[PDB]
Amino acid sequence: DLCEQSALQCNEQGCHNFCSPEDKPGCLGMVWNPELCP
Repeated sequence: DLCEQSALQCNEQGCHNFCSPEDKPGCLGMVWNPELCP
């Protein structure tokens, strides 16, 4: 959903805005990894 989408499409904003505080690190912390989204 919007949360997953923020991981998949590399959206820091969404990773804070759409994802919950639990998924937040899971999403953003993952997205911020240049191995996935440089």
